[PDB]
Amino acid sequence: EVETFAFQAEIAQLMSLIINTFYSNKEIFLRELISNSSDALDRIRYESLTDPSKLDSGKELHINLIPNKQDRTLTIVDTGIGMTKADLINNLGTIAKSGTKAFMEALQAGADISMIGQFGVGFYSAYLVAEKVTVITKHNDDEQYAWESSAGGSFTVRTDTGEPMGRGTKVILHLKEDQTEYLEERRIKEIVKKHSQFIGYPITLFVE
Ligand SMILES: Nc1ncnc2c1nc(Sc1cc3c(cc1I)OCO3)n2C[C@@H]1CCCN(Cc2cccc(S(=O)(=O)F)c2)C1
Ligand SMILES: [K+]
Ligand code: NA
Repeated sequence: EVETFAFQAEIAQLMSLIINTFYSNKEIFLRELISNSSDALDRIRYESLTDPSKLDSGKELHINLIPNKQDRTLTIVDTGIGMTKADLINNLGTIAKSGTKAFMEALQAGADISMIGQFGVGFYSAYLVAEKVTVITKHNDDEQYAWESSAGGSFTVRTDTGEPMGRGTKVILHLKEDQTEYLEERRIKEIVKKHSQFIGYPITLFVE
């Protein structure tokens, strides 16, 4: 059973801006998603200090980058804290409205799209390179869900029947036809070295 939701108008506007603005420095999407993974790994690690059973769903704290040229997908996998259904349907859009407003204001004031992460909404930079984004996520307090959006003002949420993850988040980028450079080992290595060299978790770039 698939549920379809409308984005808040401000988030739909942000997604249209990211899709429509001419901006060549698209590679920053990967820094933003890796940063989000690192933050989610920090969260589960710190929570585990007070409740060690929170790692019963998996002790390993890592980030995997998985290109697939057959499917034309780049997947950013982490074993961080994950997201609840309530996050996916309500909490994320509610909290992000203020960051989105501040970001779009900053852009009019001359700021650059690369500053998007300072406003808490760097996830949406995925749409610089992806025509569709699928997020598979598992939080200790909830079931495994699949969120998906091709923009256009709506997203879907369903329970995920795929391979159980234990805990964490997979961001699956269905790349635009002209953005397949982000499936190349040499290109991903270059971007991780440039923007993500000090992330405090192992980043494994899978190869094909
Ligand atoms: N790998 C990851 N693992 C776990 N959780 C993650 C995450 N990746 C993201 S980002 C993501 C993923 C989405 C999505 C929207 C967004 I955004 O829809 C579909 O998938 N999250 C959510 C973040 C976590 C940090 C808090 N944050 C909300 C917030 C709190 C306080 C202030 C502000 S704010 O005032 O600064 F706007 C924002 C949402
Ligand atoms: K992939
Ligand atoms: Na900060």
